[PDB]
Amino acid sequence: MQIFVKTLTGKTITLEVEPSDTIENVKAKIQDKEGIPPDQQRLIFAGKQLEDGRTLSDYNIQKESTLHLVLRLRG
Amino acid sequence: MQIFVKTLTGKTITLEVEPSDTIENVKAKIQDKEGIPPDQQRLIFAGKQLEDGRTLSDYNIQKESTLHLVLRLRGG
Ligand SMILES: [Cl-]
Ligand SMILES: [Co+2]
Ligand SMILES: [Co+2]
Ligand SMILES: [Mg+2]
Repeated sequence: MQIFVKTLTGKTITLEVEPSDTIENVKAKIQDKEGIPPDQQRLIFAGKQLEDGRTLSDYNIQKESTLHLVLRLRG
Repeated sequence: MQIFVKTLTGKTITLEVEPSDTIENVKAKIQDKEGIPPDQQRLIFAGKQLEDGRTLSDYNIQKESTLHLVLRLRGG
């Protein structure tokens, strides 16, 4: 299954995922393509913030869903 | 010879077919009626997926048999 992530540059990347992957698994896949560490990633879907221990299916994230990556700065 | 084709939402299409029609021939008749490419179609009769290359009679599909059309999610 493929999903898309609108990254910090505004470009779009594609991830190979499975329906039960956690948000932290997704974050790991994002750090591989983009070089943003997971602790600094905030993932947003249908306007909503996604939580680490929940799964894609928990949010009914299906194939070709786009997630939006935002920097989490905790200064 | 007539058969019924049922979709996921329970819509029913009727097809005019022949006993020796191939499964490819049936997919082509569904393409004509519904506009779905044959490559996106899976056809099931009595729980069994029908295979390209085989005929209606290979599966004992007779007048008034019902087939279920399952669509390949387009790409993924
Ligand atoms: Cl015919
Ligand atoms: Co007839
Ligand atoms: Co009768
Ligand atoms: Mg896949």
